Amino acid sequence: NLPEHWTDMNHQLFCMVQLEPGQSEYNTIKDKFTRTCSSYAIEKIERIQNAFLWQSYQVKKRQMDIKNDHKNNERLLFHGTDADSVPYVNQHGFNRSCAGKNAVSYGKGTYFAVDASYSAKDTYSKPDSNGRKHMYVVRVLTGVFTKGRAGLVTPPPKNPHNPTDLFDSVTNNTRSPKLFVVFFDNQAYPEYLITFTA
Amino acid sequence: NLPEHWTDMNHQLFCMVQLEPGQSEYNTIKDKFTRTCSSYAIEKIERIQNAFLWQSYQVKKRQMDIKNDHKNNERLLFHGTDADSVPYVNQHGFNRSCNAVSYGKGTYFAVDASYSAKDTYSKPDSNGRKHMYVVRVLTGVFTKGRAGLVTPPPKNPHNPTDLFDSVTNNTRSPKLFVVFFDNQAYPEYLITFTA
Ligand SMILES: NC(=O)c1ccc(OCC2CCCCC2)cc1
Repeated sequence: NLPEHWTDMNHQLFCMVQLEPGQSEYNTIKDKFTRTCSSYAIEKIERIQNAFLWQSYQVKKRQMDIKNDHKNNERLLFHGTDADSVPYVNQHGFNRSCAGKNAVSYGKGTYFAVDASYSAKDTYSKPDSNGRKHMYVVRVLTGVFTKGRAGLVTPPPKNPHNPTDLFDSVTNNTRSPKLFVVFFDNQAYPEYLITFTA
Repeated sequence: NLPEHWTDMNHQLFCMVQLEPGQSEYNTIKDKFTRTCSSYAIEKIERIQNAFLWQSYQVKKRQMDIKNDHKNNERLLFHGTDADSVPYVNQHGFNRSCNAVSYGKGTYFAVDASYSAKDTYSKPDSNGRKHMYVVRVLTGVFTKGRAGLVTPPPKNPHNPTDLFDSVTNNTRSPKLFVVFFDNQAYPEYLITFTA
């Protein structure tokens, strides 16, 4: 059930795995980050191996793939957060109940950025006492999306006469999406933690 | 792995199935309600067959059974709600983001149907129709709740991420439980009733 290239956790449910520079797995994340954050420097990249979060996320992905009748439902996005939140996110993922109000709100949910530069703002990846900034790389089930609105506590219906048949996520702009908001647990898998500095 | 007692859905993933009165299943669910709501009038009882919600719930159950190293994590509880919320709950289950929240910002479930039968929860529509779910809830290991909780407290302040599974008003003699995560509750039956 767990991915075959994960480290053997021998009966453990959770591990953070430090990646090596020069491995394709490290370099792809570094390249994705540096595309918009070349003024910052990466300290380390850790692969998050969380068996329970993976299981629940992969069930939601299978369900969305069935429902939407295509496999274009997942995006790899960024999430900047404070040092105090990292232990919780590593273990329990992204909790909308703990989410900050975004400077431009498209709904009351968890925000994920297309560009690492957005998540790199001190407002999100708050520097800790040692000047370390923290950004997740996240598999997000964006699915079918529409432009959000500040009042949303769930994605809006696709059709106002069928209020329970929802968009999967919302965005700031459907033609040029730069942020996505999700409103349900296990719709986002924290896959890598980037620790970085100025 | 859909439950044996579900009825065939012709390759669909969601069905509300009206129960036959006088058959074992209807009688069992009716008895749980009449223990405390014998003065009410039951119009019908529906089995909620929601394959996706069941799947996500059973994954959480298996995880909680592993974490707690036992299978005593599930309780059958009641949830009263308004008619306008019923379609949402049938399809999507319980959402903490959707009354007093004295034990935390989660979804509330009653031990007694009589508590859920209060008009504040099971709001009567035009014709006096009231709605109450019978819910499978992963209460697991619980502690006393308090106002402002967004998740259950930690079991020990020394491991802040190892949480209680739910909170209650009273650990010795609980009358309500609050859960704070999606897919910790499966709406199993919908009772439509009047006072
Ligand atoms: N929807 C329901 O059925 C339900 C709703 C609320 C509930 O307890 C809430 C109160 C909060 C103040 C102290 C006593 C308990 C139990 C069940």
